[PDB]
Amino acid sequence: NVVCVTGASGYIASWLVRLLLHRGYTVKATVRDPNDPKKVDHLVKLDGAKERLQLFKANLLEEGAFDSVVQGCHGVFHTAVKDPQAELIDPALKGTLNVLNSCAKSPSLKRVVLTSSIAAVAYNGKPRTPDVVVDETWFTDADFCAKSNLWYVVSATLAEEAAWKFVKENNIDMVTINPAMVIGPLLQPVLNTSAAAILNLINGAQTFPNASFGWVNVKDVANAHILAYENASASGRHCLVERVAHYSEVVRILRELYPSLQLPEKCADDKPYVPIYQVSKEKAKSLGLEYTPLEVSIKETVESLKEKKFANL
Repeated sequence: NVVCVTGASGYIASWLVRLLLHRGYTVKATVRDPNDPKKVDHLVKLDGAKERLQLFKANLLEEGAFDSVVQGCHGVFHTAVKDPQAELIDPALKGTLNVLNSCAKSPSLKRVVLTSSIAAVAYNGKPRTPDVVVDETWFTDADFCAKSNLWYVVSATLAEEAAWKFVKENNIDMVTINPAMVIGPLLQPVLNTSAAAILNLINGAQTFPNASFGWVNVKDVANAHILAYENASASGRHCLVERVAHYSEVVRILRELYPSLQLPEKCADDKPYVPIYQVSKEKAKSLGLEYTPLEVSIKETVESLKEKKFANL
């Protein structure tokens, strides 16, 4: 009943902590500084945290920093620029392996749930159009993406590759959750890139980007982590994308939800819209997960943005 959640202050991690606590788990959560109230208050306030949330100090870039915290845990949820190598790739790989090394020496460990990204699966060079169905058999081609300076994609891909290689050689049971853009309600007055993209659309923007991304609800993502951990038969990677939508469609939905809200009518450019495509939901559904529709996620995001004082409509 004891599990560890790294980088507990994160958006996805905070929701995972909330849901784990509600299920009765004892959660050992790590943050860079547990003595900083402004960054742990949203966690301590969660229902059940007072009795079952145990905070520990740990930094991903510090070797062996997670050795003791993972001990005694049956499950470990690892959810935690100029030069892309030293400032992005290197730290991402080091952190992942640092945590995994600690897991390799924990006798009580049963399974590791690693938070990855759709970035590690969709970019292999194949076109992504309306009738194409991307699934877990797709693996991003790092070298290919590097030629386009898609360093965040490269980093996420190399990180997951390294993770799988390590757990196979160290006999560790690991599953990964691979979400796209994550939106939904906020637990604290801080925004992730995804929520920020939505905010930009509703606070006076003259245009919307010519871009199509996969979108998913943070609650669905957190639940997927829990289900992938509890279900013994779960394995491999899990695409967490409710649907892919162009910003024009996101804006259309916003107009439907808020008929009097001023919204951008012009696309950033005059080129054809980046096409949308499909992403398999099969694996996540096989665990019993139900997907929250895009219109609901957008609604929850906007309402939270207002509640947290980011938007005044």
